[PDB]
Amino acid sequence: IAHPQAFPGAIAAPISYAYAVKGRKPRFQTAKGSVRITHREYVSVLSGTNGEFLRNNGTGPNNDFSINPLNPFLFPWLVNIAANFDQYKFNSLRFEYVPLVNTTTNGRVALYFDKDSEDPGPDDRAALANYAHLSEISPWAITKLTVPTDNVKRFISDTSSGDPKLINLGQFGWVAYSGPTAELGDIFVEYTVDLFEAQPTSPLLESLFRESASSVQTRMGLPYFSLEVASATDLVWQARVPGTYVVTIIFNSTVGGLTPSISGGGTINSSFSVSTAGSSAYVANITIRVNANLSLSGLTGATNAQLFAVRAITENAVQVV
Amino acid sequence: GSVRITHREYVSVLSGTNGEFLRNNGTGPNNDFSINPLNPFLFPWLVNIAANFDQYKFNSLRFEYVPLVNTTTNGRVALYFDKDSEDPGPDDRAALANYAHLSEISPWAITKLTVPTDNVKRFISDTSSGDPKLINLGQFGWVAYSGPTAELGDIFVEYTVDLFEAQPTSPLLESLFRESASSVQTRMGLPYFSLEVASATDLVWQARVPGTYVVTIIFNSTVGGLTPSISGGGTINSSFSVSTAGSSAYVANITIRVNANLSLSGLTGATNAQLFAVRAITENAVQVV
Amino acid sequence: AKGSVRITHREYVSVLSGTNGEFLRNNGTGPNNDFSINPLNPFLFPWLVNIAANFDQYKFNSLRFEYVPLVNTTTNGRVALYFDKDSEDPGPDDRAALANYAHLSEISPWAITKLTVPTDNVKRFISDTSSGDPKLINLGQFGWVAYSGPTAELGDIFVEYTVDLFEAQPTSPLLESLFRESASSVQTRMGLPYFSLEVASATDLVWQARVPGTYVVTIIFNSTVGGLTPSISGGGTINSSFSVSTAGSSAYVANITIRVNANLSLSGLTGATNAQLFAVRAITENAVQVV
Amino acid sequence: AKGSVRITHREYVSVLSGTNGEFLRNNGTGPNNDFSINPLNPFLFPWLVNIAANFDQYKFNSLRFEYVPLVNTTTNGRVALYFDKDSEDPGPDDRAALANYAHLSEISPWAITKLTVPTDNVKRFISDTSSGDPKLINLGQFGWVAYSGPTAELGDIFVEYTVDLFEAQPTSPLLESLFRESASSVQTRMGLPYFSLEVASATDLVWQARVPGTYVVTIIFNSTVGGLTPSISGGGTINSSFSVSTAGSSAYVANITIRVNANLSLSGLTGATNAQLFAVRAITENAVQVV
Amino acid sequence: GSVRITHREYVSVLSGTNGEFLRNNGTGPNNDFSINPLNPFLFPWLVNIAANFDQYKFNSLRFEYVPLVNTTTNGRVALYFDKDSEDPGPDDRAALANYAHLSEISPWAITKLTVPTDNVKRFISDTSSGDPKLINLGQFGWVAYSGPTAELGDIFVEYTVDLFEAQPTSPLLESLFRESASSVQTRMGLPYFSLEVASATDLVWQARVPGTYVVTIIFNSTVGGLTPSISGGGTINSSFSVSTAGSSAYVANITIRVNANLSLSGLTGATNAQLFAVRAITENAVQVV
Amino acid sequence: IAHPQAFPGAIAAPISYAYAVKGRKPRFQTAKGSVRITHREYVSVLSGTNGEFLRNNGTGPNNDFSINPLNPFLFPWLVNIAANFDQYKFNSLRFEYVPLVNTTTNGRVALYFDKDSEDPGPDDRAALANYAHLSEISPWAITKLTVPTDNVKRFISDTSSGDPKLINLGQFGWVAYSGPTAELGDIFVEYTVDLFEAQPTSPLLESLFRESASSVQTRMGLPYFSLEVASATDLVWQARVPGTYVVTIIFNSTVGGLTPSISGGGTINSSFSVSTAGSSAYVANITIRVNANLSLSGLTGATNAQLFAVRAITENAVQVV
Ligand SMILES: [Ca+2]
Ligand SMILES: [Ca+2]
Ligand SMILES: [Ca+2]
Ligand SMILES: [Ca+2]
Ligand SMILES: [Ca+2]
Ligand SMILES: [Ca+2]
Ligand SMILES: [Zn+2]
Repeated sequence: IAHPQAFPGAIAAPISYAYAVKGRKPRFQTAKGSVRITHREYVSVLSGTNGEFLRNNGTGPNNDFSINPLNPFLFPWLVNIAANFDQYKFNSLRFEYVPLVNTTTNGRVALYFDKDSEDPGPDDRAALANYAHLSEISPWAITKLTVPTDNVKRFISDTSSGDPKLINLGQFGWVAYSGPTAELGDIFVEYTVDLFEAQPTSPLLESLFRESASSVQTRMGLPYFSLEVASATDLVWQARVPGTYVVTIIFNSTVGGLTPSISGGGTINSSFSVSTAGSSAYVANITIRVNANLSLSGLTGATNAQLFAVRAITENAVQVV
Repeated sequence: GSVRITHREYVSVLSGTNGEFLRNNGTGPNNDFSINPLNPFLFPWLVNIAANFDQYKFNSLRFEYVPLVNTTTNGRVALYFDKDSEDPGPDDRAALANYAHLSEISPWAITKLTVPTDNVKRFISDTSSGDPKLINLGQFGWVAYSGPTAELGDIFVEYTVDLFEAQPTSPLLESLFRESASSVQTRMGLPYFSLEVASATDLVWQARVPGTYVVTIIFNSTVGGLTPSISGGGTINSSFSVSTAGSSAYVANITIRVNANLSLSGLTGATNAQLFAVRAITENAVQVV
Repeated sequence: AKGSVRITHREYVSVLSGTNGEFLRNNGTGPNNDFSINPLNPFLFPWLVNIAANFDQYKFNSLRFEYVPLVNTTTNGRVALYFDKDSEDPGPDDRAALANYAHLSEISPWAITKLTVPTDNVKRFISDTSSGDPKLINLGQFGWVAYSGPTAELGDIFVEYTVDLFEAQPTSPLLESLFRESASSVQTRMGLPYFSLEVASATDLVWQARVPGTYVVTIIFNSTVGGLTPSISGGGTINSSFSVSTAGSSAYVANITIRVNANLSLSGLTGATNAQLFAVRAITENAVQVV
Repeated sequence: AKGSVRITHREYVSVLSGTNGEFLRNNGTGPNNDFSINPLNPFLFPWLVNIAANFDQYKFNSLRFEYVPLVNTTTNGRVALYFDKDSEDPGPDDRAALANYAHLSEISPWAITKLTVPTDNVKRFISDTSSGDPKLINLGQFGWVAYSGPTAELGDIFVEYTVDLFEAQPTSPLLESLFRESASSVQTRMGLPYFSLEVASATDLVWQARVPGTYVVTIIFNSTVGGLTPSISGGGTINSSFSVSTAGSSAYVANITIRVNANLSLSGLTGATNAQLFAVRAITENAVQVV
Repeated sequence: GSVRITHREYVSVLSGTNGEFLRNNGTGPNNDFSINPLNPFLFPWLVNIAANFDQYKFNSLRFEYVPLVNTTTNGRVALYFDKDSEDPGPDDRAALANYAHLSEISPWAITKLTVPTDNVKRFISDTSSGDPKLINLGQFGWVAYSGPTAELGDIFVEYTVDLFEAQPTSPLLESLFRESASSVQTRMGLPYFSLEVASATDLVWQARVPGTYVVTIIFNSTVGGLTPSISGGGTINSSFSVSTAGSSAYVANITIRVNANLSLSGLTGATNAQLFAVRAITENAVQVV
Repeated sequence: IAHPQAFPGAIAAPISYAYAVKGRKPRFQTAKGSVRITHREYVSVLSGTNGEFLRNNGTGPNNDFSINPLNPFLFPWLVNIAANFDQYKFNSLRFEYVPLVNTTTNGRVALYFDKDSEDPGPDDRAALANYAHLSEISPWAITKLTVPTDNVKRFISDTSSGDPKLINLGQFGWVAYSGPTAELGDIFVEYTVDLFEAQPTSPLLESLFRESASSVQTRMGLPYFSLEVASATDLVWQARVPGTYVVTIIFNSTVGGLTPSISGGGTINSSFSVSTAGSSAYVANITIRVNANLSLSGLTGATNAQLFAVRAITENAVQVV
C-alpha cells in the first residue's frame, strides 16, 4: 500500500510481476451431437536471442503451428481424445503469455494469428505489425491473443492429408526482437472444442520416410520429428514435440555402422543397433526437447531412411544389444 | 474488418488463328485463368491490394469483350466460365455450347459474360499453390473459331470483391531462378514471366501478363556477350547490359502486350539464370549504359 | 459512394531511437518531408502504400499513432510524439518549442502513450509528398523527439487509421528509380522514396535507406574496373548478393534487409560517373542465387 | 435457383457377398477409393452418373443405403453397413473397429436393414474420386462387411437419395480409356473407372470389372501373333465376340455382361507390350455381329 | 449571384496513327487537357463567358465521340478522365483500363464518357498558372490504338456549370512574344497558338485550338521578305503582308482544324517576333494588299 | 495490484515513475478591461552535475529568471502576445517539475521563488532552505511550486527598462545538489495572466552593444544572448534562450579576420563575413542551446562590438558569401 513522493495519475513501475498459474481440470459435456471439451494446455516456452529477430524460437513458422487438434505441439493432452473423432470446431481459442522475466528485461514479444494455415513468416518487425490478430508487449508483462473462431466443421487430421487450408483453422506464431537472449515467458492455450462423429481410433505414431534418390520425403501420422539432413554421411532428425519416444530407424547404407548422438537438449536412455551390408536398424528410447537433433553420423553411402516414433515413458527401455 | 473494391481492369487481348478452334489464344486452359485475386493475369490491378489480405469473396463478376476488329470480319468469339477451376476445356464448338455460362458473338461486336458469384470466402493465393477447387471461384476462358487470324478484341474484367483479414504484404515482384544443371526452377512472387528455354546458347522468357516492367536478368556464362530481342508484341524502352566471363547482367524497362518472348541469345556456355520482374512505368527508365 | 473503398488498419511507422545527451528529432533524419501524412508515404504507411498507389484521393476518418516501449523500466528520459497541421513547417528544435505544439504527447520511454491527430473532412490527393504544394496534399506532419535518455532503440511507433480512398487510377510505380550524373549533378528520382543518395563520388557510392524493410536492389554504374566492396553502414543484412564488374559498366543486385535508417556502400570504386538505383520491396526468399 | 436440377431416385449399388470364415469388407475389393460418395462414382451411382456427368457441383439432401436379403432364413452370420465422413480413412479391419463407427447398421443376412447417412449443407464438386482431395469432393465413404456367415451372395444393396446438381457443363466422358506400357509401367486412365488392370505381362492380359453391368469392350494391343483366348474368371457372359489378331497388332471387341466383380482374361498372348481398354456401358442387343 | 450555363461544344478531332499507342493525338498528356472553364482547348465557347468570372463549379460533365470513320475501320478509341490534373497518362493498353472513368469502343461507333462532378468551387484560371491540383477538376484524355492512321472522329464536351463572382473581363485574345535573343517568351491571354520554331531563317506557330482567327504577326528582320504557308489542316482565307528591312508585319484571317502550323519561312536574319490572335469569322476578311 | 509479503501502512518504492504530459491549448477571454490568457509553457530542463551545488544549471540567477512576460526563457509562446500590450497582472502562477529519472537516482532538486526580481543566489544548501517559497524533493519525484500572485499591474517590459523591482513579479530559480550528473526533470510553468492596454507592437529583437574603451555594455530588447567576454582577441556571446536565430554582429578590430565557432550545443547553418580595416561584419543563421557560446576568435585589436539577434527558422539562410 502507499507509494513515496507521488501525485495521483503517476504510473509506478514494479521490479517484477508474479502471476500464479494453477492446474486446470478439463470439462466434458455433450451438445447432443458433439462432445465439448474445455481445457488449458502448454504450447511452448517463448525465447528470444540477442540481436536477432527470433521467430517461433529457432524453428520458423511451419506445419505444426497449425491449429487442428490433433496437433501434439499445440494440444499435447487433447490429441488422445481427438484421435477418436472425425471432425472438430473450435468455439473459443485464446493464447496466453505469462512473463518469466523481471521488468528490467526489455525487448518485445509478440503473438500473432493468421487464417492461412500455411502462411509464411513475418519477415521483419515491420511486416509483423501488419497482422490483423496481433499482440505486442514488453516481455515482462502479461497478454493474451484471442483467435477468431469461425463456424465450420473441418476434419481432425495430421498435417499430411491434403490441403492444410481445409483442415486447419489457422496458424499461431510468435516473435521476439530486440531484447536479451533468454526464456521470456510461458505460452498457454485455453480452448473449447466440439468434436464430432465418433470413429475407430486414429493412429498416433509417426512414419517419416525419405528417398534418395527420388529426393522426396513422405510423412504419415503426427509431426513429432522432422527430417533436416539427407546426406549419405549423416542423418539428422529434429524433435518438434518435447517428450520421451521409442524411435525405430531403418535405412540403406553400404556397410559401416552408425554414430548416434543427441545434439541440443536431450538424452538417450536405451540404444540398440544392428548395422551391416545394405541394411541397418537403430531402435532407441530417447527423451528430447524442442529443436534438439537426433543425428546418425559416421554413415557411409546411405540412401533411403525411415523413422517410426511413438510416445513412451523412459521405462519402456530397449533390453537387448 | 473487410474492404470492398469495385473496379474494371485489363485481362488480355483475344486472338484467333485461321482454320483453328483456338482456346485461350493457344495456351490451352492453363493455371493462368483461375479466378483468384492474387492472379495477376486476370487481376493486374487488384493484385496490389489482394497481396495485403488473406481471404476474398466476389459479389459481382463480369468479363467484357470489346472489338479491335472491323465489321467485315468473319468468325466467332466465345467467353465461358466453368465452376471447376481445373476444368479441361471444350474440344469442339459443340461442347463449347454446353457451358452454363457462355457468350457467343460475331467478333466485331461487344458482349459480356456474367459469372455467378457464390457466398463462400476462399483464400487469396497464388493459383499454383493450394487445391484449385478450394481456392478458386472457377476458371474463365475464351475460344475463337472460323477465321481469320488476327488480334480480335480486348477483354476486360469487371468485379466487386470483399477482402478479409489483413496480413503482411505478399511479394509484388517476381523472382524466377533456374539451374542448370539440375533442371529445377523456382518461382517466387507473381507469375509475370515464365522460363521457356534454358540452353547454354539461348535464354528466353515469355511474358504472360501485359504491361510495362522493369526486369533484372542475371546469369552465369563463360566469356558471355548477349543479344536482347523481343519476339512479338513487345518493346525495349531502356536497356542496360554488362557482360563478362563467369557472370553477366541485363537490366531493362520493357512493355509487353501479348505473350511476347524476350530473348537473350548471343550466349556462349551459360547455366544458372535468374529473373527479377516488377510492375513499373516508362519513366522508370534505365539510364546507365 | 461506390468508387470509394474504406480501409481500417494498424501498421509500422518506425523505431523511435535516442542518442545520449542529445535532442534527436526523428532519429536525426532531418528533412521534415518524408513525415508528411499522405499515404503514399511509405515511411508512415508501408502497408497502405500498395493500396493507395491505385487511387487518386484520400480522406482520413481517424488517425492515431502509438508508442510501445522496447526499453526497460529503469530507462531514463522522455519520448514525445507531435503533430502539426502545416506539413511544411520545420520541426521543433528545443524542448520549449516541442511543448507549444497543440497536439503533443510525452511519456517516459518505458511506458505506452499515443497521439490522436485530428482529421478533417476534405478529400486530398494521394501523391508524392514532393508532387506539389504540401498544404494541398498532406493532412499534416508527424514527428517524434527523444531527450535526456540513453542512446538506444527506445520503442516502436505504430499508426492506426481508417481511410477512405477515392477514384481508381492506373497504379503509381511501386518501385524506385534513382538516377545520378556525373557529368552534371542532376539526381532525378522516380517512384517511392525508399532509398536516398548521400554521395556519388568516383571512389564511393552511398545510399541511405529511408524505409525499414526487406528489399531487392539493383545498382548499376560506370567505373573503370574494381567495384566489389559492399557493406551495411547501419543495422542490416545483405542476405543475398550478386556482383559483376568490368570496364565502364558494372552492376550489383542484392536482397538486403535494411532497417531503422541504415546504409549501403560501394567502396572500392575507381573512376565512377553515372549510377542508378532500382529498389523494390520483397521478402527474403526472393534471394539472389546466381553468383 | 434455376441452374439447379433436383433428382430423387433409388438405384443399384452392389451385391453384398461373404466368404465362409472370413471378415470380407467390401467383397474383398480393398482400395477404399471407389466407395467414396461422389456421384460420378459409377459403383455407387450407376444411374445418376449419366446425369451428373453434365454438372459441376452436387449437394445431397437425403441419402440412404438399403440391404435386401437374397439369402434364406436359415442362413447364419451377419451383414453390416457403415459410413465414415472421412472418405479417405481406411476401412474397418476387425469387428471391433466396425462397431465404433458412429453410423453403423448390422443385421442377420436374411433380414432387411438400412443405413441413413447424414447429409450436410455444402456444395461439393462432381469429380473422379481421384481428381483431388477426397475430403473436399466426397460427402464420405460407404462400405459393408459380412462375417461369421456362409460363402455366398447374401443380398442386394440399394441406395436411395435426393440430390441437387448445379452448374451445367460439357459432358464428362461416359466411357473408359485405359492405356498401358510396356515399355514403361505407366498406366494412364481416362473416363469412368469401370474396369481396372490387374496385370499386363506379355503372356496374359487381365482386366477386373469394378462395376456390374452390360458393356461393349474394345481391347487393342501389340503382340507377335496368337491372341484368341477370351474368358470370364468370375460371374459373367461374353454375349457377343469379335477377334482379329496378326503381328504386333491385335484387337478384341465383345458385349460382356460382367457383374459383382468378375474378370476378363486374354490368355494365349505372346510377346505383348502396349495395350488399351475402351469400355462403354450398353444393353445386350448392342451385340457384335461380325466375326 | 451565380450564373448557370448548359452547352455542348467542340473539343478536338481524335486521330490515330498506325502501329502506335497514341494518346492525345501525339501531344501527350499536356497542360492543354486540364478541365477548367478558361481553357479554350476544351471550352472554346465557354471561355468567352468564363473570362467574366472568378470561380466555377461543374454540375454535369460528359465528353462525346462521334465517328468520322466508316464501319470497316479497325482499331480502338478510348476516352478517359483522371481526377489528378497532372496525371502522367497510361503507357500501355493495360494501364489504360485501370482508370475509373473510361470508355472504349470500335472507332466507327458513338460513345460517351461521364466524368464525376464534385461540389467544390475552384478558380477560373489559365491552366498554366496556379497549382493544377487546386484549380482544375481533372484532366481529360484519349488514346487510339490498333490502326489505322486517320482522323477517326470528333470529340464534343457537354456540361452544366455554375460560375461565381463577376470580375473585369480576362483578355480574350492572345499576345505571344519572343526574343531572340534571350530565349524567353511570354504569353498573354488564351493559349490559342504556341511558338514552335524561332530562327533567323524560319518562324512557325502551331495552332492548338481549332477554328477561324484573325492573326497579327510582327517581327524584326533585316531585309526580310517572307513566305506564309499552313502545314496541315489549315487555310489562309485573307492575307496581307508588308516586309522591309528592320521590321515586317503579317495580317491574316485563317482557319485551323487540327494542330496545324503556319510558317513564315522566307525570313533572313530575324529576331524578335510577336503574335496577336483573336477568335474571328471568315467575313472578318483582310482586304488591303 | 497486490504487493508481496507486506503489512498495510508499508510504503512501497517503485523503480520509476511515469507521468504523462499532453499538449495544452491556450485559453483567451476578455475580463471587460483585460485579455486573460491561460497556458502552459516549457521553462527549462533541470540538470545537476556531480559533487556540485548546481544553481540554475550553469548560468546562475540573473535577469531572465525574472517573471515578466515578455520573458522568452520563461514564456516562449506568450512573448509574442504580450508585446501587443502595456501591462500585465498574474492571476495564478505555478511551476511544475516532472521527473526525467528513475528512483535509484538520488540527490535533491529544489524549486524556489523570491519577490526581489534581482535577488542574488542562495549560496549553499543551508541558505536555500531559508526561502519562504521553496519545494525540496528527491529527483525521481514530482512536485510543483506555487508563486504568490499579488494584485498590482506592472509594465510589460524587457529587463533593460529601469528598476527590475518595478516591472517583474519576482524571480524563479532551482538548485540540484548531491546526486548524479544528469538531466533530472522537465520544468513547466502553468499561468493565467491578464494583459492590459493594447498598444502598437513592441519590438522583439535584441540589440546588445559594448565599448571599449568605456567598459559598459548596453542591451535593448529581449535577452536571447548575453556578452561574456570582452577582449581584443575574442568575442563570445552566450545563448540564454534556446532557438534558431539570425544574428548580425558588427565590430571594430584592426584588420585581420575572425574565427566563428559554437562552443557547447549548437550548429551554424549559414555564415557570411566581411572583415577588414577597422570594420568587420558577420551575419549568420545559428541554432543554439541554453548556455552554448557563439565565439568570434582570432580577433586582433578588437574594440566596440554590437549584436543584433532575431528569432528565425533555419531556412532563413544567408545566401551570399
Ligand atoms: Ca497470409
Ligand atoms: Ca468441368
Ligand atoms: Ca506551422
Ligand atoms: Ca477417419
Ligand atoms: Ca494520378
Ligand atoms: Ca531576497
Ligand atoms: Zn502499488
